[PDB]
Amino acid sequence: VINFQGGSHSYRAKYVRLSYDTKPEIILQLLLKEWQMELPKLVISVHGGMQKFELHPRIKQLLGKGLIKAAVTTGAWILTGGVNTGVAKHV
Amino acid sequence: QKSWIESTLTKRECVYIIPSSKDPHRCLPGCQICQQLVRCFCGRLVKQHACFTASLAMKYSDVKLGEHFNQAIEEWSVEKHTEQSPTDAYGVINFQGGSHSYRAKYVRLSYDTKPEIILQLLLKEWQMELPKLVISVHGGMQKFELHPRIKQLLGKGLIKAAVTTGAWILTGGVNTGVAKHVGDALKEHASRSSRKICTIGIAPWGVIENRNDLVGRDVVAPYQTLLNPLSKLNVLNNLHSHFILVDDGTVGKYGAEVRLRRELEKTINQQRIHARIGQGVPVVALIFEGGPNVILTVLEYLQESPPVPVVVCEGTGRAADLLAYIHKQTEEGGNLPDAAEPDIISTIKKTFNFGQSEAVHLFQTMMECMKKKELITVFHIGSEDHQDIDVAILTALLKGTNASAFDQLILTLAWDRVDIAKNHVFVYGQQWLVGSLEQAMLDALVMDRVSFVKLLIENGVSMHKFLTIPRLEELYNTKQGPTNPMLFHLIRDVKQGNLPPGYKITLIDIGLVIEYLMGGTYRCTYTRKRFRLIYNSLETKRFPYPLNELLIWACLMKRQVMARFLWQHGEESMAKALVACKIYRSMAYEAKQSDLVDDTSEELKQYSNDFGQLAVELLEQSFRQDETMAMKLLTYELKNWSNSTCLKLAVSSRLRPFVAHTCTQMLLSDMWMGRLNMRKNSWYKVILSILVPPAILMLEYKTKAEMSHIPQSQDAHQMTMELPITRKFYAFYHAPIVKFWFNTLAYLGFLMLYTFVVLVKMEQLPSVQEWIVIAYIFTYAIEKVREVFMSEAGKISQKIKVWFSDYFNVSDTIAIISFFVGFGLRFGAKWNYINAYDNHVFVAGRLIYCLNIIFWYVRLLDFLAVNQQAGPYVMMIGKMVANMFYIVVIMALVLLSFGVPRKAILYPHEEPSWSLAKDIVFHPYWMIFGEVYAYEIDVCANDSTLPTICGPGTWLTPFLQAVYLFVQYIIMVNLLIAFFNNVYLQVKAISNIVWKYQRYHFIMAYHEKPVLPPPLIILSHIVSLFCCVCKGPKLFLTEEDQKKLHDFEEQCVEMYFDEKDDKFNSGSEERIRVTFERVEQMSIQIKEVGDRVNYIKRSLQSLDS
Amino acid sequence: IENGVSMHKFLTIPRLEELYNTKQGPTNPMLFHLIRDVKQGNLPPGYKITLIDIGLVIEYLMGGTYRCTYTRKRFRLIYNSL
Amino acid sequence: WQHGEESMAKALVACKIYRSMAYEAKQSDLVDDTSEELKQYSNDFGQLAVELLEQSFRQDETMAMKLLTYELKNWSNSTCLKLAVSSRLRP
Ligand SMILES: CCCCCCCC/C=C/CCCCCCCC(=O)O[C@@H](COC(=O)CCCCCCCCCCCCCCC)COP(=O)([O-])OCC[N+](C)(C)C
Ligand SMILES: CCCCCCCC/C=C/CCCCCCCC(=O)O[C@@H](COC(=O)CCCCCCCCCCCCCCC)COP(=O)([O-])OCC[N+](C)(C)C
Ligand SMILES: CCCCCCCC/C=C/CCCCCCCC(=O)O[C@@H](COC(=O)CCCCCCCCCCCCCCC)COP(=O)([O-])OCC[N+](C)(C)C
Ligand SMILES: CCCCCCCC/C=C/CCCCCCCC(=O)O[C@@H](COC(=O)CCCCCCCCCCCCCCC)COP(=O)([O-])OCC[N+](C)(C)C
Ligand SMILES: CCCCCCCC/C=C\CCCCCCCC(=O)O[C@@H](COC(=O)CCCCCCCCCCCCCCC)COP(=O)([O-])OCC[N+](C)(C)C
Ligand SMILES: CCCCCCCC/C=C\CCCCCCCC(=O)O[C@@H](COC(=O)CCCCCCCCCCCCCCC)COP(=O)([O-])OCC[N+](C)(C)C
Ligand SMILES: CCCCCCCC/C=C\CCCCCCCC(=O)O[C@@H](COC(=O)CCCCCCCCCCCCCCC)COP(=O)([O-])OCC[N+](C)(C)C
Ligand SMILES: CCCCCCCC/C=C\CCCCCCCC(=O)O[C@@H](COC(=O)CCCCCCCCCCCCCCC)COP(=O)([O-])OCC[N+](C)(C)C
Ligand SMILES: CCCCCCCC/C=C\CCCCCCCC(=O)O[C@@H](COC(=O)CCCCCCCCCCCCCCC)COP(=O)([O-])OCC[N+](C)(C)C
Ligand SMILES: CCCCCCCC/C=C\CCCCCCCC(=O)O[C@@H](COC(=O)CCCCCCCCCCCCCCC)COP(=O)([O-])OCC[N+](C)(C)C
Ligand SMILES: C[C@@H]1CC[C@@]2(OC1)O[C@H]1C[C@H]3[C@@H]4CC=C5C[C@@H](OCCC(CO)CO)CC[C@]5(C)[C@H]4CC[C@]3(C)[C@H]1[C@@H]2C
Ligand SMILES: CC(C)CCC[C@@H](C)[C@H]1CC[C@H]2[C@@H]3CC=C4C[C@@H](O)CC[C@]4(C)[C@H]3CC[C@]12C
Repeated sequence: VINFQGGSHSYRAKYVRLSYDTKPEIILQLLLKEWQMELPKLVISVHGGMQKFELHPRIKQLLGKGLIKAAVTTGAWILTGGVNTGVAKHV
Repeated sequence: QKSWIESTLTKRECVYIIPSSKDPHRCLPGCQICQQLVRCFCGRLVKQHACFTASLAMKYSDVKLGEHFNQAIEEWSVEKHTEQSPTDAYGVINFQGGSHSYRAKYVRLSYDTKPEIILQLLLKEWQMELPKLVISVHGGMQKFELHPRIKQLLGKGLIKAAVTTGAWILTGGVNTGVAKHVGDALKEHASRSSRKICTIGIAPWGVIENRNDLVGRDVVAPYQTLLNPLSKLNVLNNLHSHFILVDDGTVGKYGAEVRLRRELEKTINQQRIHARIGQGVPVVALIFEGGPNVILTVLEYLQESPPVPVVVCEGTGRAADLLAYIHKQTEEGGNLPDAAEPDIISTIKKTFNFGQSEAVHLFQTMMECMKKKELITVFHIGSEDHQDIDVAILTALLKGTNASAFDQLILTLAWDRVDIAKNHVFVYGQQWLVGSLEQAMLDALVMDRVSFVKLLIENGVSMHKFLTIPRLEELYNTKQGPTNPMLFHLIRDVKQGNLPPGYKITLIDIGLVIEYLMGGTYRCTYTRKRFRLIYNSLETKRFPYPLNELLIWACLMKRQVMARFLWQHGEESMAKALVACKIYRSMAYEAKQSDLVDDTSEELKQYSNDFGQLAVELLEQSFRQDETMAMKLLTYELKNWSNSTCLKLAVSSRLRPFVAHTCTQMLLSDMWMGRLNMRKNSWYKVILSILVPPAILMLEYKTKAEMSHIPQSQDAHQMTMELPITRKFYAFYHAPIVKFWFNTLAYLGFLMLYTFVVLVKMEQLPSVQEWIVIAYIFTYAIEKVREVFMSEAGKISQKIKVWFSDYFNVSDTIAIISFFVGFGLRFGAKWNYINAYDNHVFVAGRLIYCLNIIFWYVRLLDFLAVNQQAGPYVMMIGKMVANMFYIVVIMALVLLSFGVPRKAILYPHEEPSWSLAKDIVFHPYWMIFGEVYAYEIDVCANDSTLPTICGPGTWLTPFLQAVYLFVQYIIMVNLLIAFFNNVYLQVKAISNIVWKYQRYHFIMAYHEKPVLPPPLIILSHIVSLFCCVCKGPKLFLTEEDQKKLHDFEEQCVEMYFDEKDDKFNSGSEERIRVTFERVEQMSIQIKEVGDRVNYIKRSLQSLDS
Repeated sequence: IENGVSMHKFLTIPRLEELYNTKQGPTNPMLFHLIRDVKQGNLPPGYKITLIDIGLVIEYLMGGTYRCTYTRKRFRLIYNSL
Repeated sequence: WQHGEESMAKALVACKIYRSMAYEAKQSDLVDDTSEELKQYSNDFGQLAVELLEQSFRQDETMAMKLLTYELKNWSNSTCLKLAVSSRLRP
């Protein structure tokens, strides 16, 4: 479990470090039973470019409210890239 | 001289007199009109001098016989020919305005004054604080009035950047143009920045009206605001708070203070902005609607060590607007497009007719300026261009020095301007050094800058890597912020009293204070062996939980806002809130128990009662989420807080709202049960099973999983691993509910016997009852001794002072001591054998028994106070006896006001006797309870039972008693009814809480007690001494249940802060006020879109062309 | 005042006498019943109120040992001089 | 009253002037009693003094007590407390 140094939030996670050869069954199992996650009603896989400096103020507000609203209401897994640059940075 | 000024500062008097133009104005006789006219090259005429070198010289001619050889006319320089002399004008002017007598501090100095001297006057004499900024405004004079919006913005922004950065707005002083607009700006935003902005106008002693009035050493000198109907002269302006009235010559000559202003624009630059900050005090220049010589002055700034930058205010005027367009239309740092001189010089021409001779000479003063665009700033009014000049001014000193962001940040830190750091210093692309934000954090923590500690964490500063031993030592050893001066009085009281002069505080000395303020068995991380070793030797010097070491720091240094910040950060929130409540509560007690000018205890107890409420509000949050885990949150060992417990910390601070909270009261209810389910059992069956032992094996116990939230003993937890028969008895007899009813039946059986012994004849030797009775009280006393030893804090005196504070435990000692006096006299006494009670040792022994028993009935109220309904009435009785005291003292005085006249009138022939102290108090007291003594009233009546008391004056007594009872019964008894009715609800509310609070000490005392009541307890005592020379409750979690609990703690703190804002934001007071503020902003915009469309409908007939 | 009128230069004796001796605004009709009760009861028809007569009223309404600026010796002299 | 100095002093004088003006209005024959008007006027300045005392006391306690006992020197060498006791201004 990593831990982030931010204002009053020790934000946690669950890193795994697996080989890319892992059977795809094994992955979903880890996600569901070990990490004790509920199967989502939706998966929003975000694909974009990296180091994309900052979006315009309004367009960041809208993609910041809408992705959250369709993920909080449909219990969704937003699959991402992770790197703090571009997509994962804006997510 | 009684003024630092007079010894130091001076004036200038034009000792030497010279001709004017040499033309006597008209009017043929020339010798005397030469006296009438001739303005000295000083500028005042010969007679206006009055100088002593020139006072007894006009008789002959004056100074300088004859023509004086035209060469030597060109020789008056004030230096040789004008004398420095003691000041004559320093004081406090006063302005005549609406309800504001606006004051100032004029000085009147010579322009030769050393620049050191000036800054000294400003700081020590005028008692001004060194500024964090200097906004030197340079503009043109008599600039009529700015447009309404542009005056609003330069009137809010200059005030906002001066009230927030504690700045000195250096000005000109003359009420025309710059100082005129500065002053009006002050008046439009005064009384919020009144005693925060210090505006020093540096004016000459030349162009100055009521000049002769300002003269007067050390005066409250008057001054006007009626602008002299004819004059080109200038009046000082209303709102300038200080004045530097330079003098070289006379009227006119408005160019001798310019150099002195420059000095003060320099001497402030060499001072350090703060004791911790190495940067010098900044200096900025603000140009609005300037002049011809402004652009000259602008040039000087951007060519000095260092370049004082410039913030120009376009859209106001001529020079600004000129300077606006030119540097705007410039190359990135240089020349222009295909020669722009045609428009520029034409543009320069219309403002100021120069005309290619020197309209080019401007282009040079106008080139090096725009070539230094990086140091020049411009506020484009009407284009939201950095959100009034406060951003722009302050920004100007951060962008224009090619400076490190370390220095740019620290300046914001001395300014307390987080927005300018978060929007212009922590902007994308910024690249910081290894530990530069750390040094900013260390400065923010010491300077008590919570809003930067937030920011520096939010960006990237980890308090785990940051916080070390030698650093966290510094943070205690600072004087550069809000300090607790009592932390030295505490560190003194623990280190034997001796504090050497240096005495750099050590963390070990802080650990000793935290042990003393937290009391009991508390052992801090700093006093341990594992820390005293690493410490004296000097990751290991980094603390594992840094935000728990700083929460204590912020509290010991009395920094609540930092404490109420660092508390949200980290884990163990409810624990830290109850520690802090305890630290401030003990800090408060030791403040009241000490001599000091500022009591600082109503401040600390409020600080304590602020964290105490945070703990209760998190308990109510955890309880509303899950009840079983919330009770676990009260009893888990903390392991960073001396193996203590959140409940134990609340009981340590008498934080009754937490112990009286339904969660604790429900855990307390479950520890009372033990392994027994008293939801599917009844008290009949518990009593029955005490008297019928095999009925223990027919009642319902509780599973191990209904006992997980309950703190247990080890042996009790070792019998949750298996229920067998012998286990089922160990579960019954060790329950606190059973130990209670097993003691009540022995105690009720005890009184039944001791009532019997006291009502029945007491023979020579004690009866079997009285032996059973002595045995109880003897062993009952052994138990109380054992309660005191096995209690708490190892200091024998503390255990003593705690146990003697409860009401009934004082009664128990009198009751126990009195009984064995009476037994000693009863049993130790020679029986007479004729008739008992001829031996007075024996009588005295019995009468102590007959009185000692009153202690033992009243002790039943301690057993009856176990009920939820009864117990608050029992505590209530005593709170009312204390509150009715003074009514009853009045009732005792009305009593003696009656009994003494009565006994005196009815018994006149009495010698002194102790019966006179009974008879003045006896009958008048029994009158309060309805005994009127009807046939003793009017002792001369025929129905009288005191017919021999009839005599002179006895007819007075029935009148006296009529008044007496009216006062006692009709006024005083009913006043006491009225007392009780109107105090009932609030004593009943207190007594319910004190009842719920003392239910901890009671229930937790019945975990430690032996199993056998005080007759048979001696077995349990002996067995506990055998296993003492031959061999409390804790909450056991497995490591996964500790995980699930720390999650539950975190999750409930989040819901607390989330739901607190969701309620604040969703309130009508908050929805009216943000609606209020939006309708303002809209209305502004609607009368601007309404303006633009008015600039569109004009563009229907123009496009029509 | 906000513009420039200084009440120090404005307010003088013969002027501040006028301000008591006006009927061109809201008046206290009892100020004559008070100035009567201190000046023995006799008010001639004109009777232009004097500040010394006002000082006597302020002493009577404030009670005790109160001595106003108008009843002092230093004012009864400058006053009757002007 | 807002103009000038010695505010709390002048508020307690005025309370005393109106209170005595009110008593001499009730102790006299007249069509308009003009005493409920004057006593209200008195009790209006009396409240100004209390509200300035509460303002001085919340700022500094030691100097606020000094504000009760300094000789006034424009008010017959009197004292702001003595003027309040003179008007039975109990608050
Ligand atoms: C929280 C817990 C707190 C605990 C608090 C406990 C505090 C306990 C406090 C105790 C105080 C005790 C005071 C007793 C007073 C005795 C005086 C007396 O009776 O004198 C008489 C008997 O004189 C004798 O010598 C009698 C000897 C035989 C009887 C034994 C006495 C037992 C004492 C009990 C031991 C108690 C055991 C205590 C166990 C705890 C003298 O009178 P006389 O004989 O008629 O005349 C003699 C005159 N002549 C000589 C001229 C003939
Ligand atoms: C266990 C025995 C219980 C028996 C009752 C014994 C009394 C129980 C009393 C409880 C609380 C009240 C205060 C304690 C009393 C002690 C003296 C005292 O305080 O004097 C006070 C002055 O009082 C005087 O100067 C007058 C005393 C005259 C005595 C007359 C006695 C006869 C009548 C009456 C006798 C009949 C009994 C009346 C019962 C209703 C000073 O008090 P204070 O400084 O203003 O402090 C008040 C509280 N405070 C600290 C929060 C501010
Ligand atoms: C917090 C509570 C604490 C208490 C506070 C109040 C203090 C209370 C203090 C009261 C003073 C009493 C002093 C007694 C005087 C000496 C008595 C004596 O010598 O013998 C008498 C004692 O025997 C008795 O029977 C009388 C005992 C007094 C009973 C008191 C009841 C009234 C309570 C009053 C309450 C209101 C108090 C009002 C305020 C002052 C017997 O009779 P005698 O004739 O006197 O002497 C023998 C002669 N003979 C055999 C011929 C008969
Ligand atoms: C509502 C009903 C009332 C009607 C209204 C009219 C009033 C009627 C009254 C009238 C007064 C006149 C009566 C005196 C009779 C003759 C003398 C005589 O016998 O004296 C007797 C007593 O009495 C006295 O010694 C004097 C009593 C005076 C007080 C009476 C009350 C005053 C009014 C109200 C005061 C309230 C407060 C005032 C403020 C409001 C003597 O007799 P003895 O006492 O039995 O003793 C004799 C034996 N020995 C010789 C051994 C001692
Ligand atoms: C330390 C903890 C103690 C706990 C209790 C354990 C110990 C208790 C056990 C035993 C102790 C008793 C020993 C008795 C010895 C004989 C006495 C004797 O000679 O005669 C007496 C008999 O006895 C009684 O009448 C009882 C006396 C005590 C009163 C009530 C006890 C109830 C409490 C305890 C038990 C219930 C508990 C209730 C709980 C809710 C009286 O005889 P009589 O017939 O009246 O005399 C005729 C009168 N005549 C001469 C005028 C004609
Ligand atoms: C200054 C005096 C000494 C100090 C006392 C200080 C108090 C110390 C405390 C306690 C005293 C110890 C217990 C009682 C002692 C009895 C003694 C006695 O004479 O008994 C007599 C009867 O009476 C009994 O036998 C009573 C037995 C019941 C006692 C109650 C406890 C039992 C519970 C168990 C649990 C633990 C119980 C114990 C917990 C402590 C028998 O004696 P005797 O000689 O045959 O006859 C009497 C005399 N005669 C010959 C003249 C007729
Ligand atoms: C640590 C706590 C304090 C303890 C204090 C100390 C306690 C112990 C105190 C005193 C010790 C006992 C003294 C012995 C008696 C001497 C006289 C004598 O022998 O007999 C005489 C007794 O004459 C009397 O007057 C007896 C009165 C005794 C009661 C007084 C004590 C009250 C204690 C207060 C309560 C405290 C309760 C506790 C409060 C917390 C007469 O009897 P005789 O001789 O057999 O025959 C007749 C002869 N003659 C007629 C010629 C005279
Ligand atoms: C051999 C012997 C055979 C058996 C003997 C039998 C002996 C019988 C013994 C006792 C009688 C009482 C029985 C009722 C109990 C009810 C249940 C209970 O616990 O209630 C409460 C009583 O809690 C106490 O602690 C009560 C103590 C009683 C002693 C005081 C006597 C008063 C004497 C003065 C009067 C003078 C007259 C006295 C007579 C002259 C506590 O409950 P609670 O805290 O509310 O918890 C429940 C909360 N809930 C409802 C939310 C779930
Ligand atoms: C013989 C048999 C008689 C009947 C038996 C009766 C047995 C008794 C029955 C019931 C007792 C009630 C239980 C008390 C509960 C605890 C209260 C406590 O701790 O203290 C309370 C006070 O102190 C008291 O209240 C003292 C005890 C009061 C007893 C009343 C005696 C009055 C008689 C005397 C007059 C007699 C006149 C005649 C004189 C001769 C708590 O007070 P507080 O407010 O929390 O804090 C105090 C501080 N403060 C002052 C700042 C507020
Ligand atoms: C309430 C307003 C005022 C109204 C009051 C009305 C005034 C009342 C009217 C009249 C005055 C009182 C006397 C009248 C009765 C005389 C008859 C007489 O002889 O009586 C007795 C004596 O009594 C005296 O000698 C008493 C003398 C004056 C007492 C003091 C004034 C009482 C008034 C207090 C006012 C309190 C005011 C409180 C103020 C709030 C009986 O004497 P004797 O036994 O017959 O003589 C023989 C004796 N020998 C045998 C031993 C020799
Ligand atoms: C403020 C309150 C005013 C009222 C009051 O409290 C204080 O003032 C107290 C003074 C007390 C008297 C002092 C002196 C004695 C002498 C004594 O003489 C022994 C006689 C003999 C035996 O026969 C020796 O052998 C008898 C008692 C007596 C008269 C006192 C009585 C009570 C009095 C009046 C008290 C009363 C309650
Ligand atoms: C003047 C002396 C010598 C005579 C006796 C005084 C009376 C008033 C004494 C004798 C014994 C006393 C009682 C003894 C025990 C208790 C229990 C305690 O928790 C409250 C007070 C109380 C209830 C006492 C009240 C006063 C009392 C009744």
